[PDB]
Amino acid sequence: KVFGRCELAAAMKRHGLDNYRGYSLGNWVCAAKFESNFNTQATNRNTDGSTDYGILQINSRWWCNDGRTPGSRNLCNIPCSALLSSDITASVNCAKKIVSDGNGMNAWVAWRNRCKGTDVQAWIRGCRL
Repeated sequence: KVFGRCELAAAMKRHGLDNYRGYSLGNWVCAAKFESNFNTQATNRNTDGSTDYGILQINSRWWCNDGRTPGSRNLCNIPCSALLSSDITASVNCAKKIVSDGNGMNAWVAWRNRCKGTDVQAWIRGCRL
C-alpha cells in the first residue's frame, strides 16, 4: 500500500507515534517519506547483506527475521515480511523499540540527513488529526 501523507499521519497517530520519545508526528512522516515514499512494500538491500523493509525501512541486521542476514538479531520478534503489510501496526511497534534504543531517530540515516532540524511540521500541515 502507498499511503497518502495525511492518511499515514493519521495511522501513525492512531498507533501512538506522535511525540513518542519526544518526536512530533511530522518527524515520523518525514522519515517515512524519504525512507519509503510511503510505500509499505519498499525493500532495499544493504551492502552488508541485510535488508530494509517497509514504510520505515526497518533493517534485518537487528530488528526482524528474514532468514538471510547471517549473525543478525530479531529484536522486534517478527518476520521482516510483517513490515511490508498494508497495516502499519507491526512497523510502528518495531519503530517504537528502535527509537527507544539510545540514539533516538538518528537510527534512521534518512531522518538525520533529510528531516532532522527541518520544519517537519510541514509534513502534517492540512491534515485532519
